[PDB]
Amino acid sequence: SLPVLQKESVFQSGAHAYRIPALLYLPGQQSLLAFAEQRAELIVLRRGDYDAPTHQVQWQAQEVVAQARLDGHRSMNPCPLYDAQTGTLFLFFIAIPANVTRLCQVTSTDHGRTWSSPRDLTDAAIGPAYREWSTFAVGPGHCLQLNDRARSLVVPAYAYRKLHPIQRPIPSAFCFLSHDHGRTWARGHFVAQDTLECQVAEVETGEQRVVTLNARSHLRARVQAQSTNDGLDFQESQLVKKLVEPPPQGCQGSVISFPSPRSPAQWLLYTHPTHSWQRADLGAYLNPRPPAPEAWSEPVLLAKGSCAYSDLQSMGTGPDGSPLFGCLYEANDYEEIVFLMFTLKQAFPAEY
Repeated sequence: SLPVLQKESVFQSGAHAYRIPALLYLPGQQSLLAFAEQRAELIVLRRGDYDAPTHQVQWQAQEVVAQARLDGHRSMNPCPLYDAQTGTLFLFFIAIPANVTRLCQVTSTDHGRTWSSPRDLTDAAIGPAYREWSTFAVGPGHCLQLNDRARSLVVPAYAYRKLHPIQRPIPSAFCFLSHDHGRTWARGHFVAQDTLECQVAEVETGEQRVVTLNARSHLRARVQAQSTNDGLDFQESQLVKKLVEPPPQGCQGSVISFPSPRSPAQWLLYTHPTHSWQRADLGAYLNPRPPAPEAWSEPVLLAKGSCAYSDLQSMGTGPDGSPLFGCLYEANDYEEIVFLMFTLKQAFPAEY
């Protein structure tokens, strides 16, 4: 139980009503948006400002994101993004009543206080391949904006491909990519088969920036792949043995990049349960030479006991002078979603 700045349940339900956390940091407002699914199935939200004087996030009352829904459909997998160029916030999500799943989004121009009517992106982003899948999803958790000239948007996703061998559809992860703030979308190529819920980050490796995709698998280790073309194509996928996956279902995990506390420009921080076969003991891992699989550190326990899905966000600089982080995760047999705020110095003291 390392020392942390804050730890509190932001969603609680004895009936396991809240699941699938998503966290988003707004750099100008210095606030967080915590999203979650509430079981029709809808997306809820709690906003909170980082109160510097007390170095605590003051969470406001829970609100339903009414706009994030299609009539007669269930809304799931909140996947938020802050567009630094326009300041607009994007909340991508899936809507479900043959493929009948829909890719949607609502936007906000007032820091997420009010949202636009839902926009169905299905046709524009998936194309003909749509009928080749049984279903699909995005995220869950925050998506990515690259530091390229266009400030491209990359949305992590996965689809159950009906390869039709009269057998169960198999999931494969991939990315949706837009260079024009969501006006147009391209669907990237799948990574290895049997990859589910993934997250993407951008880092400097060698003398170029690459997109790293870290996916859940049904194996005993995470699956990772990197792309040199913004996620359209990924090099051979590989197992990251240093990052355990509890068989046979695995578990979703979160990864983000952040400025190195020192050769490489960015480091990666990743959270996921650390137990060999159970969804327990949430740990934080560091990669100082991203995204090299062999460079991952041993994890540090953020929370002992039952823990599942999680989502991370960098939050600028913490009180002690090191990088500040926020983490939203499912805990206590899915009875709640907890918010943890800590710094790199607190979590990895050996670094300081």
